[PDB]
Amino acid sequence: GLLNCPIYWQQLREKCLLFSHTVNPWNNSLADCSTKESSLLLIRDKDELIHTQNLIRDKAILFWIGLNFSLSEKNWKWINGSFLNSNDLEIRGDAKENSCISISQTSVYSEYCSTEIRWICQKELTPV
Amino acid sequence: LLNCPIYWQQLREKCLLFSHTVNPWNNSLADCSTKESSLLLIRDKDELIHTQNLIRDKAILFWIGLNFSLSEKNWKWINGSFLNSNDLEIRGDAKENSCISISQTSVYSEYCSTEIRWICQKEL
Ligand SMILES: *[C@@H]1O[C@H](CO)[C@@H](O)[C@H](O)[C@H]1NC(C)=O
Ligand SMILES: *[C@@H]1O[C@H](CO)[C@@H](O)[C@H](O)[C@H]1NC(C)=O
Ligand SMILES: *[C@@H]1O[C@H](CO)[C@@H](O)[C@H](O)[C@H]1NC(C)=O
Ligand SMILES: *[C@@H]1O[C@H](CO)[C@@H](O)[C@H](O)[C@H]1NC(C)=O
Repeated sequence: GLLNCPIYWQQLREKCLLFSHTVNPWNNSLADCSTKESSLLLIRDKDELIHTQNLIRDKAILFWIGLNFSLSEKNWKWINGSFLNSNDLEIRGDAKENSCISISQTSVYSEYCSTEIRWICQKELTPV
Repeated sequence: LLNCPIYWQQLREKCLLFSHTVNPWNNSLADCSTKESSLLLIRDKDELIHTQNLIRDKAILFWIGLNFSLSEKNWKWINGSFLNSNDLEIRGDAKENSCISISQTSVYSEYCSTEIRWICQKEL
């Protein structure tokens, strides 16, 4: 209505973001975003990573993003079907079966996909 | 001027997109999420019937937003709720690695790896 993003979402440049208040494994986080007619967070570059991190106050909290390990292809792939195409995220940890990517205020971590953490959904105001 | 994005079909209070390509169920969910949309949710027999009327080819199956949860041993929607109903009259087995699809006439359990078309929705 009034603002570009709906109630409870936060605008950050060309995206509306929803930071969850509950926890889920990665696959349930994806389901949640879909239910809310949104995507798990896709991070275009380092600059976007840093601006998103600058919204987070609590330095200890992890959030799933829309990237996980494809075992058959042995690399990180976004839910839009693309391979990770740069090192802008400086992922910390192992690239192995049943791993998924999370972010905190300061870092980006590989975590087992069964781990129960918060998640970030996006709606694009100006898609590519 | 109409209620839905270009290529989406209005049905009652939803906009639906019927894929033309195929995918296993997990990729289908990822596709809908990428399109800022949900895999199809069906509330009851009347919404099933009306959606099925949009499918004009008898062979073709379409994934919806319903699969078999292994931990819970029951059918669960992607919105978190259990099916907890027999309205859809599911044909086939309720077992690990099974997902739900729809045809023009029926509702089928299929292996989640099966590559078929899928239906995404946006609520009006
Ligand atoms: C998928 O998202 C990633 C991260 O934003 C981006 O690098 C990539 O180009 C996108 N792929 C497509 C097909 O849009
Ligand atoms: C990785 O994400 C893709 C969707 O892009 C999906 O095919 C699969 O469920 C995910 N794998 C795991 C182990 O979470
Ligand atoms: C999940 O969607 C299904 C099918 O439309 C419906 O039965 C159920 O009420 C939904 N759950 C919630 C909380 O809306
Ligand atoms: C079933 O869907 C749920 C999301 O609601 C997800 O936890 C899981 O990835 C799916 N399982 C299979 C085998 O596709």
